[PDB]
Parts: sequence; structure tokens; C-alpha cells
Amino acid sequence: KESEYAFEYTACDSTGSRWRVAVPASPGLCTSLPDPVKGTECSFSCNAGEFLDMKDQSCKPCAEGRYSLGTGIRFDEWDELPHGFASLSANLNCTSSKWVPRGDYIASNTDECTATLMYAVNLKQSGTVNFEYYYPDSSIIFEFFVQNDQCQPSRWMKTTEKWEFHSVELNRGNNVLYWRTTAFSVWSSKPVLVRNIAITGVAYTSECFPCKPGTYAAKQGSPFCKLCPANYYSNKGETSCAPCDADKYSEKGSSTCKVRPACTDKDYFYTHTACDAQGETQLMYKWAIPKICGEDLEGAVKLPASGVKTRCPPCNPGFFKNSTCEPCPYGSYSNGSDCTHCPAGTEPAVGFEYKWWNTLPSNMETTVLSGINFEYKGLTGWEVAGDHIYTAVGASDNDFMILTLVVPGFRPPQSVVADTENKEVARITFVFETICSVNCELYFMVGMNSRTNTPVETWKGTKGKQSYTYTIEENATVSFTWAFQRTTLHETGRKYTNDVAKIYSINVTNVMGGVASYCRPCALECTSCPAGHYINRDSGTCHLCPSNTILKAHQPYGAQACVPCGPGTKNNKIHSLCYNDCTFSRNTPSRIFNYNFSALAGTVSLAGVPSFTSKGLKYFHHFTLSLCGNQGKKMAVCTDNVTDLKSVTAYVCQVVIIPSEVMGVSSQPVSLADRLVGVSTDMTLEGIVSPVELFHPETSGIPDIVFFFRSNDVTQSCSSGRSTTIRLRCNPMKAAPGTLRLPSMCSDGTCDGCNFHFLWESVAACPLCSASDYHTFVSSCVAGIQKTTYMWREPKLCSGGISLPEQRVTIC
Amino acid sequence: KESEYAFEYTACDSTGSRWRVAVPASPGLCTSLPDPVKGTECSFSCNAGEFLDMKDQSCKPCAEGRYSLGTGIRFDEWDELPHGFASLSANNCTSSKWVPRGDYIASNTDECTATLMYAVNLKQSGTVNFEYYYPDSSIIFEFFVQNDQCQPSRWMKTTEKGWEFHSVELNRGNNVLYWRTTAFSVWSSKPVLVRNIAITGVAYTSECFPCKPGTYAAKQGSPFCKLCPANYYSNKGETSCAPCDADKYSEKGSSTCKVRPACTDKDYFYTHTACDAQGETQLMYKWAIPKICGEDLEGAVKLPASGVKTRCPPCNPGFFKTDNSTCEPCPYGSYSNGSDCTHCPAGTEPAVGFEYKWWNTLPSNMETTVLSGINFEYKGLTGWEVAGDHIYTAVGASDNDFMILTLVVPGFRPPQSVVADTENKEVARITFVFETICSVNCELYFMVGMNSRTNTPVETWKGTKGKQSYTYTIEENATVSFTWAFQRTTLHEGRKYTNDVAKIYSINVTNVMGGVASYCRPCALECTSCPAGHYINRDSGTCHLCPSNTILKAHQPYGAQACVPCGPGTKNNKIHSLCYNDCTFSRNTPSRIFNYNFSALAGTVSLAGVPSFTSKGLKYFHHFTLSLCGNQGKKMAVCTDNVTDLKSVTAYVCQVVIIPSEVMGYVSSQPVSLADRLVGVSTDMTLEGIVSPVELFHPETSGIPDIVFFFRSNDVTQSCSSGRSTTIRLRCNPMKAAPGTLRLPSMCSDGTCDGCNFHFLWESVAACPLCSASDYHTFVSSCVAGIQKTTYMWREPKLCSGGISLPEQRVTIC
Ligand SMILES: *[C@@H]1O[C@H](CO)[C@@H](O[C@@H]2O[C@H](CO)[C@@H](O)[C@H](O)[C@H]2NC(C)=O)[C@H](O)[C@H]1NC(C)=O
Ligand SMILES: *[C@@H]1O[C@H](CO)[C@@H](O[C@@H]2O[C@H](CO)[C@@H](O)[C@H](O)[C@H]2NC(C)=O)[C@H](O)[C@H]1NC(C)=O
Ligand SMILES: *[C@@H]1O[C@H](CO)[C@@H](O[C@@H]2O[C@H](CO)[C@@H](O)[C@H](O)[C@H]2NC(C)=O)[C@H](O)[C@H]1NC(C)=O
Ligand SMILES: *[C@@H]1O[C@H](CO)[C@@H](O[C@@H]2O[C@H](CO)[C@@H](O)[C@H](O)[C@H]2NC(C)=O)[C@H](O)[C@H]1NC(C)=O
Ligand SMILES: *[C@@H]1O[C@H](CO)[C@@H](O)[C@H](O)[C@H]1NC(C)=O
Ligand SMILES: *[C@@H]1O[C@H](CO)[C@@H](O)[C@H](O)[C@H]1NC(C)=O
Ligand SMILES: *[C@@H]1O[C@H](CO)[C@@H](O)[C@H](O)[C@H]1NC(C)=O
Ligand SMILES: *[C@@H]1O[C@H](CO)[C@@H](O)[C@H](O)[C@H]1NC(C)=O
Ligand SMILES: *[C@@H]1O[C@H](CO)[C@@H](O)[C@H](O)[C@H]1NC(C)=O
Ligand SMILES: *[C@@H]1O[C@H](CO)[C@@H](O)[C@H](O)[C@H]1NC(C)=O
Repeated sequence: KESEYAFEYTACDSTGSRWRVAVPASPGLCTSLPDPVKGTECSFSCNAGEFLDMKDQSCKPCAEGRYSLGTGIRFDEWDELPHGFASLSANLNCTSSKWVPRGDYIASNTDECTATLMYAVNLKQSGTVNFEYYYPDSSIIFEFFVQNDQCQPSRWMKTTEKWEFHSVELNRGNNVLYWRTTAFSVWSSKPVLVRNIAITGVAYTSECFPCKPGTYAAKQGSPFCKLCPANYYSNKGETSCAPCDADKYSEKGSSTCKVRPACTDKDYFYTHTACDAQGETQLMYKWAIPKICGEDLEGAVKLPASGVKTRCPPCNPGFFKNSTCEPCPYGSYSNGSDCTHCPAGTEPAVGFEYKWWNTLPSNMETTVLSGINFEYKGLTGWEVAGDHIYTAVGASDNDFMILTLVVPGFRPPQSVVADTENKEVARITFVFETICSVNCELYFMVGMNSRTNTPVETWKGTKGKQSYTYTIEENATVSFTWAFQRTTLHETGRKYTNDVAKIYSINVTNVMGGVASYCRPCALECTSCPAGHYINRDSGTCHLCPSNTILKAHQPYGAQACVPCGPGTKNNKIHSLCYNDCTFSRNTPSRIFNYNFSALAGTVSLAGVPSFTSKGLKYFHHFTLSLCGNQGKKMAVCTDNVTDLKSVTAYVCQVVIIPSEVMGVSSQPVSLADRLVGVSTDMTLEGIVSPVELFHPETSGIPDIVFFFRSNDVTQSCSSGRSTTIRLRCNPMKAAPGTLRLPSMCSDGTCDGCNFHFLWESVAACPLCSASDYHTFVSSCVAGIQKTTYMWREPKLCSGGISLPEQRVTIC
Repeated sequence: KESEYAFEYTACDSTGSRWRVAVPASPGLCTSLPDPVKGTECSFSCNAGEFLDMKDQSCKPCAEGRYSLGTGIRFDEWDELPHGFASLSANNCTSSKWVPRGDYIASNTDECTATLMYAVNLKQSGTVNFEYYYPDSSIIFEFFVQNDQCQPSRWMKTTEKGWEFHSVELNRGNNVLYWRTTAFSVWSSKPVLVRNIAITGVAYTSECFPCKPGTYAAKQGSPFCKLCPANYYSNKGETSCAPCDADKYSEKGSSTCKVRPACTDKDYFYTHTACDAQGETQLMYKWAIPKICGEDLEGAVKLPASGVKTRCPPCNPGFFKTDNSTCEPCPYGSYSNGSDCTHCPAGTEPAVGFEYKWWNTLPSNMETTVLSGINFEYKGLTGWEVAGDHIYTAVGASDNDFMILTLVVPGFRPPQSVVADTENKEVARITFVFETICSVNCELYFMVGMNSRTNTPVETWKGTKGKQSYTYTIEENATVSFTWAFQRTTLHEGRKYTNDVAKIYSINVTNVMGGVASYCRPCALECTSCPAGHYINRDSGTCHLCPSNTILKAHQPYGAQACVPCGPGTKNNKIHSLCYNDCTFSRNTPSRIFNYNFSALAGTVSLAGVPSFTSKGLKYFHHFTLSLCGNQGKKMAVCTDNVTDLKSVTAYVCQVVIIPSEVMGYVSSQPVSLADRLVGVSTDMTLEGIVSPVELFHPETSGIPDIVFFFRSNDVTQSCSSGRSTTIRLRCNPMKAAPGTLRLPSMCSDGTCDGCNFHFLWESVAACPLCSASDYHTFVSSCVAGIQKTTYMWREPKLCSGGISLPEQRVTIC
């Protein structure tokens, strides 16, 4: 009978010809089977419609509700590591540092060691791989490279903004696919996620299986089932999703519905309503937008009563108070009642200040990022609360409630733009309060002119009413973004909605089209004064500051603007920065010394002792120094290779250097020195202490010249900012370029954590040979010959300077 | 009909079950086919008993004369790189890939990577059985298999005695096989040969092919049909080889016979017969023993008339002539001039050792063997034949053959005086006349293997040469295998270079147990081991110490003239064996005498030259180890090659070549002794023939003379006629550190501008003179206010160090 036997192909011959043969279902069931007929030759791939019915030698689209795959394999569902996938970790213990199958997505390794996801496939015909990856953090470096059958080697992968797609072509011989991640770029993470692997060409033939539960395929020949929309039921092989009951809610593509939970107080978030014509703002309560709980269920608190009328907060400085806050014309400043017009002489202030929150300003945008799938829903991430701006309730406790301030351009004040040495284009601040309990991370990422976001700061744990001042270094459309995460733990539901960050105000200066609250008093032509000219509002004229004083371009107001230079330094031509001509001059009561470091003016470098990490990676820092001369311009420029695969101008710079062998390599450039506090023989100067105990005691006994630097930047670890001292030591035998030495007891660079103390032993640091630093030996006359000749002192500590006088002979 | 259809297997299912189905030969030929029947599941490999007919499920032995292969694949014919084999070469090395020479494949001689890659989809677990030849150790040959995940006993043994067999297990995954050879061990080659690759487990099933022509399989189910023996005819599929005609000869495993060529005069090699009882030998002619030519063919010269009676050469020194005219050693304790060995007095001593000058027959220790150039196997029949005055180099099977002569010594007895001194490295020597008459591309080899160890080529001569010699000094008592190998040419082609013949006129070896004597040494009477450093006079009969500044030569401690005065600046040690320098020189000028003291420089110091690249991608930088003075003048620089472990020479200066560790993956080799004696220490630039040029190094600013330590090496090589001479120049630098700075000449970075002399320069403060009592300033001061201050102060242009202390200041009232 026709139903008794099922047709079947024969084994391929040398020529590739094949035979289609009827075989009984039971071994030796019956006789009188149909004769064999030839068939296609191993290339019958129908590309996701391949039912490949044996009865008809053609590709017939198969029944609805059945994922047909294709001539390939899909790896969507990563409950565990799918069969054949190898997760290997190697150290250059990382047993736990393998690609963890978190769920529908697999995650990378955060620590600094290799983690390879290996798949070796016998791709019978040429095909492709379509791994869809998420690459947020540039710390981990992520590459995908395929080896041929001979195990022979565009591997490096792009950083992702906004899940990203990729495709690579494959040949027919035993391709092996590597997904490798090593977190060695920064040494400072955030894992890398890949999902939906799609190899093609594996099988030459496939049969369409019933569609997996929780998915539907209404149209026949569907390459893959459509994932079921939320709150809908779906069984395996169903033509379309069946809507679920009201009392039961199902997640996106969930086969089994679950009872809607009882509502709690944690599901609320309170907002201030927009001010009406009456001007009485009312507190309002709104349920979470992805609501899943049921209010009708017993034990669930109803929506709390809201609508208490209270006076609106006054309009922000720069907006004129229909009670709606809107900007008032430029050239005027507002205290809140009404913006008063400025005189022509006084200067308006450009920039945006956001203190009182009645509604999100125009540049403000708020978006939500999910922690389970990492897509930007963007419903409402931060809500206004009048005094502060709240952090709303997300879909889940892992959500990144993202607030973004985007400012297009910064108008530099005329005085600041005049000095090229000044690096400030404008600055931002905040009051990043928190009331967090555990495992939260407030991020403050800055992205200029559509460049990739780089996290300027990342606060963690509970904090207090604080602040932050980032100095923008370039004119660009910046995207100031603040990201709050309730918890790093992955758990179903909302738990830490009470752990709310707050931003009481975000003041930004020097913004084109900005409003003003300060009406700057400037000297009448105000106008750009010539370089290095102080400004008096009443004088209306530009005058040069007195010698040994440097004008601060930030606030060139009054004659008090420019500050006297520190000891041992002289002001440059622009009168902008105190610098040191390469000569120092120390005077003792017996004699006055004189030095000259013009041989040390060139930039010098030093690398610390390579110190291994907790993992197998070893790190050694690199410091670049500029000391004296060259009009006191910062000659040490220090960059970061790793991004290319920032640039800071400073007198001393530190860059971490990952070993070149590991990468197959600089990182974290910082400016250890941005000013010259002073040059003096004293150990302490203006709060910077250079410990004499760190270095070896000086044998000569003459004082050691100490250069006292200081850095402007204030970080989380450094309260007052980095302060570096370069100690100069007189050493006649050592080379003129000298030897640069970090302290012995701490080799990483800062056993204090913020102060980098150096030591420069050279002959240039030795005092200039004075006219009294030699021997006088007088002989009256021996046989009527006066021999008074002058010799250098063998305990020589001087170099250069005056020459030996010629021997003196004069008969008595 | 049964002949109309042939059964066949169906495609394997998920469960592994399979169906056997009869299919008509023609498409739709006829109906009424037999029903399917279940067949074998997955692997059913019969492993060379596999015919696997469809009628019977069991594997059957296929017909005779047919190789059944196995469940794998056999690669045997490398006329071209077989399909699937990849020959990838990386550092032009495009030509430096594995060349398919013929039945065997060869490696790359130059110094760059050459990989033979084969990637196989091994369905079931199996093995790879590659038979390889690894003569030279300069190339390093690795065989390592990568699994399906491309994941990594890689290094392979050296081969002697011919060809060796290796097997490695394999897995089910797609396995790729690497045969990699890089010639980066010694930098000084000889290729590496592999044959008969035999993968198993590839296909789960094979069909019984007919056996290739030129081979036979008489027994059914033969795993591989045997190669046809020589001079026999064989066609494909024949049950057994058919003997070939007399007129046509066929090589081993040759399907088609070839007519025997006409004989030429080049096929002869002449020999001297053994000395008969009459005592008159005769020249004899024997045809080339693997004869392939025909004498009956026209144009071929017959065997030359031989048998001219001439007197046998006299017996070698140490063998007594017999009435039977046969040479045989005579009793120990006597020396022979040839007529008869005269008994020696107890006061004189026999000389242990073997001398071979006159060739009537191969002595007992001699063996001669032939190595073929086509199959590299030791036929061993007769390579070198005797010719009276010289030992000939007879004709091999082919024109690429290695006619190998071997000398074997049981062990060497050190003379009592020599063994007394541990510093002496002499255990035995050797010598030869190594004439040649070669035309092109020959290579006389001299390899030495002691105590049955592996053979290392001590020397390798090439091209035409003349009557010469060589004196290798054996470094240890052992069983040595002195081997000579002569190759007619490197070109692979018949024989045409029978005229170009190496000859060895004499092979003298000293200090051999059971050895015969021709010199009857004179010792002083109790000859017994004299106390260390005692000269010997045969008439005196007493051991006396040599006078100071003289060192006794342990090789020839005869007479009072044995010990030679030491060179300038040196003093003899306690043993009076070697001149050494206590770390102090003393140069005197007419104005003042200097005094140095180098005790800070006694420790061994090292230096590496500037890394210089090869013509290929490899770069080499040398490593020199120096020992200068003190420590009783014992050679503190021991230098050894790493790579052989993956020799050790004691010398004052040693050069070793450091191949970079990155290339090897972990490497120093070619050690040599640049200095074995101290000729003398002097401020003169030339001393006893060693010249240390002043132009090489920068001129001295101080102006005081620079000491030039004058060394010298005993070894004489092909490149160095007189032996390497190294001079260490010491320069006074007050600023330089006490260990000092060591610098090679700037003109030649490799180390030697000349090619044999290594001049160094050591700048340090230790080389500076000791501060003399006259190397400072005296400054008399007449009493000013009745105060005299004649204080003493060092000279500002200081060039001294250490020495006398600066005197205290003077204060005396006038
Ligand atoms: C520091 O020493 C230098 C060298 O003696 C002084 O002289 C200058 O040297 C530089 C090269 O280093 C030359 O280019 C200048 O022409 C030299 N003269 C001057 C006036 O600069 C140098 O003057 C010393 N420093 C000071 C401040 O006097
Ligand atoms: C990254 O950039 C730095 C320079 O900023 C490079 O550093 C040099 O590396 C070489 C090789 O080790 C050293 O010889 C130099 O002394 C280094 N100079 C400095 C200033 O660091 C480094 O090579 C770059 N990394 C790359 C190209 O991978
Ligand atoms: C050269 O210098 C070394 C040390 O710098 C001297 O060595 C001393 O030798 C005496 C005996 O002669 C010992 O008692 C001392 O203990 C040695 N010194 C040290 C530090 O161990 C040596 O004498 C000097 N002169 C010569 C010719 O070698
Ligand atoms: C080959 O041998 C030489 C000396 O026998 C080794 O040279 C020293 O190796 C150590 C460790 O590798 C280094 O720290 C030294 O700097 C090397 N030189 C000296 C003078 O000590 C060499 O390492 C050996 N190479 C290998 C691969 O074993
Ligand atoms: C180190 O390896 C051992 C395996 O012996 C493992 O038990 C341990 O957890 C590893 N260390 C860490 C920090 O995981
Ligand atoms: C930011 O604060 C400064 C503090 O002096 C103030 O002058 C400035 O006006 C503020 N920014 C704006 C845009 O108002
Ligand atoms: C620089 O500032 C101007 C003025 O705000 C702005 O229009 C421009 O886009 C900025 N430069 C860039 C981002 O190229
Ligand atoms: C360099 O390689 C080329 C192949 O591109 C080859 O033709 C040439 O002979 C090589 N050079 C030498 C010196 O062999
Ligand atoms: C080797 O040559 C030397 C030459 O001095 C000779 O005295 C000695 O007898 C020779 N060897 C033998 C074993 O005769
Ligand atoms: C050393 O020489 C003796 C001489 O009789 C010999 O028997 C012995 O085998 C030699 N040493 C070795 C290790 O073979």
C-alpha cells in the first residue's frame, strides 16, 4: 500500500547521482514496491522553504505553523551552551570567566583574560553567519574570525550604540568560528552580548518541525516563527496566538500565562503636573507604564489620592514668568520675577541653567533602557518633582533610566578664546544625590558631535548631596547623559524603586542661545582686550598686569584677576601661565648658588616596574615630563592608542601601557601637572609636601632643587587633585640627560594615591661653578719664583661656569 | 535479471539504520526488483580484507592481485604533491617548499618554515603512520596534529641506521596534519625525507582496486601488493611477477623493462689482491657489483687484463711480517719498522695506537659500507677498496652514492703524564691524507661518534683538494666511530664520476688499547707517572720540577726541553702546566713605573653583538664569554649549546651563536674556543705574531698605554689557517663602572673583521694605574703670617685609582 512504504534517497555515488527508493515502514512488511527513480545531486537547498517532499521532486512550501529553518541551523535559545559550542578561557581563576549563558542572550567575561566561544561546523556548501552582537563597553575587545579547514586565520568588531547585526561569508571546508573577548584595553566592566547565531549551508536538506510553543507561523513557508506578542497565549504548532485571559498576563513570547500579581506601593511614581492657568501645581500619581499587576485584586493599594494644589516653583534663571516658563530675549538677566535688560557695557551670560523643575526643558530628553534585553523603550525615565528631578520606575529593577541633556554649541567668551593655552570651552555641574541601598550605578557619559559615548564618571552606592564639574575641551554638539540603574541583579519585578537618584540642578555655561542670570561687568570698548590685559568695569580700558602675575581667563574682572607667580617662576609674554626659565638661583649667607637646567628642557620619559595584576595581565605605567624653558608651553602630549588600534597637554603626564605582546597599547592618559606652584629648596610649598624620606639621602649636602607642580582636575579618589614634585639632584658623574627615578618603596607611581614624586639625578642640576668654588694656594717665592695656581676642588659639585685662572708667576 | 540490477545502500538515517536496495543498471530498466533488506550500521571496516560485496553482508577477501587498501588512504607516489596535500612555506621561500623529489619527498634546506599540511575528515578514530628520514639536525622536524577545534610529542627524533617509523593516534574530528621543518638550529644543509603516509579510518568502506603495474599480490586479501623484485616484469593486476628477459633489466618495482646499456670503462674499479704465499700480489679488476650493463653487446670494453705480479707493500708499523706474508700484530711491548718488531727495554715504553699506512687488506677495525642516493639505505657491500699506496674510493650503485669508510677504536689509554694534568683536554688524535681528484659537487665527510653516540660531522670538505691532512683531538675516552663519506655528486641522475676519486694515504690514531707501536718512547726510570709538573730525562731516571716561568707540555714530556718559558706578564701555576696572569701588570717608564691590578675584572663577563639579519628572515647575534685573569688561571668560561637538548668548551674567551628565542619558541649553538692560551700581556701592539690594530678602536684621550692581552687558540680549521687569535684591549676610564664596558670593533658587527681574530676592548676604572706616590700635586707655601700649608692634592686630570692615600695637609711654623 502507498501508506505502507515511504520513499527514501540512496547514498551518493562518486558521480553524485542518487536514487529515490520506496522502503516499507516495517522490515520486510510487503512486496511489490515501486521502482527507483533518479533525483537531484546534493544541492537541493530551498532556503527556508525546504520541505523537500520525496513524492514530488520539488521544494513544496510546508504547512502553516512550522518553522522551516533552512539549509542551516539557528541558535536563538541559549538556556545552556548549545550542543557543539565550546567556551574556553585561557590566562596569558578564569574557570568562571567563560561566556555565561545568561538567557536568550549570552554574556562575555568582565575580567581581563581570554574567553573564546568556539563553534566548528562542517559547512557542506558555502554559507554565512549572522551573529547579532551588543558591544557597549570599549574595555573588552571583541573580534570574530573564522578559520578554514587548514586552520588558517576584518576580525576586529565595531563598538555598538543605540544590538547590531553582522555577516561573514564561509567556504565549504570545516569552518570554525571564534567569538573572543579580552578585557585588557583599559585595565580600569560591562559584558558583551551576542544572540541569534545563524549558520547556513550545513545540511543540504531539512524538514520543517512544528513551531515552538510561544510562537506562531500564520503564513506557510515562513523562514522563522513570529515571536508572540505580550499577554497572549500560544501552544506549539498553533496557527496564531490565542489571546490570554484578563487575570493572566504573559511576557513577550511566553507560552504559559501567569496570574497578574497584587499591586504594591512600589509600583507608583509621583510627578508634578504642568502648571495650569491658575498656577497651582498638583502632585500626580501614575502607574508604571509596563503595568503587570491588578488593582481589583485584594491586598493591593489603590491609586493614592493626588491633586493637592501648591504654588508652582518660580521660573528658572533666564526665563520670563499664562504662568508658563519661556525664555526672554537675550541681553537681559532674570532673577525669576522678570528679566531686567542689561546695559550695553555689561556682558550677557551664555549658557543653560536648570534648577526648578516644572517640566522637562526643550533640550532635556528622558529614555528608559531595559536590563533584560537592552533596547531603548524611552517611555519616561526621569520625572520632575519641583525641587529635584526624580528617577522614574522602569519596566524592571535592572533598567537604565537615562536622562540626556544635549547642548549643540558653546560660545567662548572673548577673553578666554584669546589665550590658546586655556583649554576650557565650557563646564557642567549637578547635585547627584542618591538614596540608594545596594548595587546601583549612576553614570555621567559625555558624547561630543555624535562621537561614541565615553563614561566621564561612574558613581556607585549610596551618596550624598554632592556635585561635579567637567570642563568641556572642544566645541561640539555634546550629549550629556545620566544613567541610573536600580540594581545589577537580574530578578523578575520591581524591588528597589525607593532607591532613587536625584539631580537638584544641572548648570551649564557658555552655550549658544543661552539664557543669563549673571550680567558680566566688562570694560567698555565690552570687547576683546589684547592678550594679557586685565579688565576694570569702571575704567573701560585694557591694561597689562604687572610682572610676575598671570591673568586667569575664566574671570578677568577687576584688577584682582591676575595672581602673582610662585617662587622661582616668571610670567610669559602673554602673561597667561607662570613658567620657569631654566635657571634657578638659591642664595646662602656665605655664597649665592646659580643653576641652569637648559640641558633638561627637553621632554623625558620613564616607565615604572612592570607589576602584575590579580589576573595574568601585567601593567607598567609610562610618565612623560617637561620641566623648564620653551616659553613654558606644555611640551608633553600624551595619547591613547587603544581606541585607534585622549590627548592631554601637561608638564608631567602618566599613561598606563598594556604590554605589546598581550595585544599582539597605551591607556588612561591623565595630566599629573598643569601648573607650576613654585620652585624652591623647601620641602613644603603651598600645601604640596615632597617627602625627603622617600628617596635616598643626599651625600653632597647641598640642597635638592624641588619643582612643585599641581593638577587642576578633581576626581573621586583625589579630593584636592594630583600634585607632583620633581626633585633635582646634583650628580657630577651621571649623564647630562640624567636619570629619572620613581620612589623605591612605591613603584606603581602613587603610594599616596594622588602625588607623583620624582627624582632627576644629573650633572645639569649641579650649581654653576662659582668664582669662589676652587682652591687658592699661594707661595711667596721659592728660589725667587711665586707659584700661586688655582685648582678645582676634588669634592666637585659644580659644572660649567667660570674657568680655572691660569697659573700665576711673578718674581718677588 | 540478477545481472540487470546491483544492490546499493541507502542514505544513513538519524538512528544509523541503513537499507540495502537493488537498483537497475539502466534508469528504469525493468521491474520486479528484490525487496530491501537491512544492512550494516555505520562503521563496518574490514581493514584490508574489505571487499564488502552487496550479496553477502560480511566483508570478503577480494581477488588475488588486487590491493584492498583499508578503511583509510595510503599516499605513496609523490610524483606530484597528491591531491589535498598543501605545501605552505613562510619566512624568496617560494621555492623553499617540500619538493616532491620522487618516491620520497624532501624538506627545505634554507632557514625558513616549510609545512606539509593535510586535512582529513577522519570518520572513525585511526592512526597516521609516516616513515621519515632525519639525517641532519640543523633542520628541526615536527609532526603535530590539530583537532576539529584547531587546538594544538611534537618534536621528532634524529634518525640513524636508515629510515624510521612513527605512528600517532587520531580522533573522529576533522584532523589536520602538519609536517614542519625549519633549518634554524645551527645557522651553518641536508633535507628531511618522509614516505608512506598511511591514514586509516577515512571512509568506513573501500572497494578492492586492481594492484598497480610493477607490483604483485599472489595472496588474496593482500593489505598492499608487494613491489616487484628487480629485473622482473609485472603488469597491473598480475597474480605474480613475470621474469624479464636477459637483454632487458628493470629496477625494483618497475613495470616496464629497459634494454641493458652497453658497458663502458667507467663501470670498473681496480683493486690489489691479498698477498699470496708467494708474496707477489696482483692488480685485479671487478665489474660494478650492481651490474646493469652487458659485455656481449658491441661497443663495450671487456674486463681489462689483470694479474701483473708485483711485490706486496711491507706490513704496517706494528705488525710483524710472517713467512706466510700475512700482516698481523706482534706482541705488546715492541716496535716495528716493517722488517721485524724489535723488543723494547723496560726503560722505554710502547706507543699505544693504531697506524694504517700500507693497504693490502682492510684491517680488522676497518669496515666499508655503501649508502645509496636513491633510497638512502645502507647496502654496505664494498665502498672503499685498497690500492697499496692509497685506499681507493670504489664505484657505488649510483652516481649519488655515499661510499662510507668507517674506523672503530675500542678505547684510548692516556699516557700517565697526560692524565696527571686535568687541564689538558687531549685523550687521542687522528690524521689522514685526504686527497681528492674530484670534478664537481662532491663532498668528503668526516663524522665522529664516540661511545656509540650519534654522528656529528666534525669536518666537511668540498670540491677538488690536494694532498693534505687533518688532526682532530678526541675530547673523551670512548668507543669512537671515525667515518669517512664520499659522494660523487649531489645531482640525481647511471654513473659518470668514477674518475673523481677520494684517496686516503694514511690514517694515524694514537692512544688506542691493544694498539701497535712504532715509536718506543723514552721515559725516566722509576717509567711511572711523575709528580705533577715534573720534566722527564731518559738518562736521569728521576722526575724534576721545571724552573719558574716555564710550563710543561703534557703531550711530549721528553728531555729538559719539554717545558717552555712563559710569555711576558704571565707566571706559571702550581702544577706548572699553563701560563696564567695574576691580576697585575707592571709597566715601567723611564720617569716612573706603573702598577695595575685587575682583581675586579677576574670574574667572567659576557657580551652580545649587534643582531645582524641573514639573507633570509632569520637574524643572528653572537655571544662571547670572557675570562681574563686570576683564579689560578683556570678557564672559567664554560659554553654549551642549548639546542641539542631543546658541546661544552672550556676557554678564556668563547664565541657561541645565539639564535633568537622568539623564532624557536623557547637556542644557542655552534660553541667554539676563541682562546686557549695566554701568549703574553704587553703594551706592544704586536706579540708573537698576533696583531691588535690601533685603527679599529677609538684613539685614547688619556695618552697612557692600553694593555693588550694576547690570547691564541690551538684549533686549526678550514677558514683559519693558523688558528683564532683574540686580543682583549684594556683601557683606563675613571668614569666607567668597575665591572666595565666591553665593546667589539665598530667596523665589523659580527665580531671579526679579518675572519679569525676577535679583538675586544674593556673600558673600566680597574684598568687604570694604581695611584702612585708621585701621581699628585705638591704645593709648597711660604709661611704667610708664620703658617706653612704645603697641602697635597690629587691631580685634576686624574687617571689613577686605588693605590696610595692622599697625604694629610701640612701645618708647621717657620
Ligand atoms: C644655560 O646654559 C646655556 C649653555 O651654556 C646658556 O647659553 C645658551 O645655550 C643655548 C644652547 O643650550 C644656546 O642656543 C644659546 O644661544 C645660549 N645663550 C643664551 C643667551 O641663551 C644659557 O644662557 C643658560 N641659561 C641661562 C638662563 O642663562
Ligand atoms: C602606543 O603609543 C606609544 C607612544 O605613545 C608607543 O610607545 C613606544 O613603544 C616603543 C616600543 O615598545 C618604545 O620603544 C617607545 O619608547 C615607546 N614610546 C612611548 C612614548 O611610549 C607604543 O609603541 C604604541 N603602541 C602600539 C603602536 O601598539
Ligand atoms: C688587587 O686588589 C685585590 C682587592 O681589590 C687585592 O686582594 C687582596 O689580596 C690580599 C692578599 O694579597 C688579601 O689579604 C685581601 O683580602 C684581598 N682583598 C680583598 C678585598 O679580598 C689584591 O691584593 C690586589 N693586588 C693584586 C696583585 O691582586
Ligand atoms: C641558551 O643558553 C644561554 C646560556 O647558556 C642562555 O643565556 C641566558 O639565559 C637567561 C635565561 O633565559 C637570561 O636571563 C640571560 O640573560 C642569558 N644570558 C646570560 C649571559 O646569562 C639562554 O637563555 C639559553 N636559551 C634557551 C632558550 O635556553
Ligand atoms: C582556582 O582554581 C581552583 C581549582 O583548583 C578553583 O577551585 C578556585 O575557585 C580558583 N580560584 C578562583 C578565585 O576562582
Ligand atoms: C552657573 O553658576 C555660576 C556660578 O557663578 C553662575 O554665574 C552662572 O550663571 C550659572 N550658569 C547659568 C547658565 O546661569
Ligand atoms: C561649533 O560651534 C558652533 C556654534 O554653536 C556650532 O554651530 C558648530 O556646530 C560647532 N562645531 C562643530 C560641532 O563642528
Ligand atoms: C622573490 O619572490 C619572487 C616571487 O614573487 C621570485 O620570483 C624571486 O625569484 C624571489 N627572489 C629571489 C632572489 O629568489
Ligand atoms: C703517528 O704519527 C707519529 C708522528 O710523530 C708517529 O710517531 C706515530 O708512530 C704514529 N702512530 C702510530 C700508531 O704509529
Ligand atoms: C674507556 O677506555 C677503556 C679502555 O679499556 C674502555 O674499556 C672503556 O669502555 C672506555 N670508556 C667507556 C665509557 O666506554
